[PDB]
Amino acid sequence: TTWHRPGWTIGELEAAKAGRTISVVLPALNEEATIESVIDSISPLVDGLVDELIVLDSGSTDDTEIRAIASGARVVSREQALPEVPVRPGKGEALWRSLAATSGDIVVFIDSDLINPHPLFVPWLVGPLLTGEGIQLVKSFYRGGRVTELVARPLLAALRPELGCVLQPLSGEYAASRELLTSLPFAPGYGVEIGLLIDTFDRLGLDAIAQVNLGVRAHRNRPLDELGAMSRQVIATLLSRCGIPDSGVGLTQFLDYTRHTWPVSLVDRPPMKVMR
Amino acid sequence: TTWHRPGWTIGELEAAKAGRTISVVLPALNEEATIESVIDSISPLVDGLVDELIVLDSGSTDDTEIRAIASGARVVSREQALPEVPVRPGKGEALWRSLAATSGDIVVFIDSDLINPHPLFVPWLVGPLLTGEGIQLVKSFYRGGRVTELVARPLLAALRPELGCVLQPLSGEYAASRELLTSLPFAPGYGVEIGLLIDTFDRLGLDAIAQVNLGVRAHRNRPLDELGAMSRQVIATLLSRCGIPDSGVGLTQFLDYTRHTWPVSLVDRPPMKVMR
Repeated sequence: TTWHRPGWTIGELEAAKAGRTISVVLPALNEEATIESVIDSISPLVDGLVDELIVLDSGSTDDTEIRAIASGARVVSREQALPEVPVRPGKGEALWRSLAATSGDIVVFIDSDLINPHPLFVPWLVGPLLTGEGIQLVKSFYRGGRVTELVARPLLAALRPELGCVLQPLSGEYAASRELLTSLPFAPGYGVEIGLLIDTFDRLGLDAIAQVNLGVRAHRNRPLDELGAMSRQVIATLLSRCGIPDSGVGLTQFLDYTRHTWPVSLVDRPPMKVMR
Repeated sequence: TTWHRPGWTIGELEAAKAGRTISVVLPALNEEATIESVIDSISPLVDGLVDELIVLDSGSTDDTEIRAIASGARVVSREQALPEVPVRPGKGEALWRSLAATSGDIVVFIDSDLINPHPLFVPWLVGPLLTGEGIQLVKSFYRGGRVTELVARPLLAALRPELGCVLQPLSGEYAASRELLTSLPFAPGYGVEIGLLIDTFDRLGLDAIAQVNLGVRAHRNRPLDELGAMSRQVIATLLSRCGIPDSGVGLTQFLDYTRHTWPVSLVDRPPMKVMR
């Protein structure tokens, strides 16, 4: 079920909640330039469609936290989200921890590096969960995605061709039921999105998954070497889901030449349910 | 064994041949703009260090063949290289066929899409084969390689971390013994380079492999979608070498949106030896 153009009104969607709550999480690591625009794009929904909004500050050392606070957002460190458990690096750790710092029946993730995101992102993502049947996960897609098109989609075609129809498997913008998310392990680092998608599919099949058009995403764009490490972790997570042993050996890069090895992790966090 | 700066003279290298011959192959599909510069970069070696030079025209429909002929090169179609066998599409087919159209003890491959290549490429590549011991394969590297850094090297780190030290595993510029090449299967399409590298390693280990610095490669650069299909075949070939089953399902791309599926092949050509 793919929406190329949503149309629900905020008021329709709110009516459709039927006692269900909605939390929104913005994970953030050093996004001082864009965080404020993102928070402002969503905060008008708070106390209405959105019951709760947090910024999960993931170790920022710039002005991310102060600017987020000044935009009226509740800011939660990785440590505060789950203080009994020492913090590991990477995005996946942050999202997993964010489940402990929220209580919505529905959880929405939005990356904090978006440049002026549309204020209907959140309504568009929750639409299928609210008005559909059996949808537990909603992915975004949009209109240059080097990792997505060179790494994730081609590996999916190779190893889970059934997910070939997912236009943006690595998309940082998505929503899901708490019941699903707290039932799934969380891959480390940049592996978290692909892991959630494959795990969701393996457990519930395609009928539990939707994808919605958010139009065009401005963000961006990153250095090649950081993409290398990201790809490595995506590969590691994807191979693991396909029953394939990963060496655990980090990508090395040669910058004569000097060498650098990036970390990779083969350790998922378990379902947040076990932490109950 | 890695050379960051070769220094053999053409005359030293020629002396070192010791009865061994050298063939050079330029595979070409629609490279009318660059082919002439490449042929000219190498033809001064002919009847000296290089005993034989061919262009393997791989179905070009531009002026590639006429311009190559006008540069004094022997041009060989896929059909002429091996006429008893119907032609399949893709680069790997062309290189495999080129073994039947050459007779050098040493074979050098140079892509025909290079912009003004250095005239010492060929001497630099054959150096380790000529003056080394046990080298059977020489890869080039150089000073943006999206597929190499996002797909091939990270998958190698995952599945053959021993080949992590190869800076340009997908490089189209390399040399090898006929004995090796005619003993190896040839992967289809864009899988051919990675297949030869992994097969070489699995059979002879690293000590049979060298890599040499050619400096800087200008070529280039391609549309994202063509890179998608290339990555898919590289993945398919690499998974196969690692004992991993590939779906055989082609990458689909969505250009509302229209869909296109690119071909992928799980069929290698066998060792050219069997064709004897």
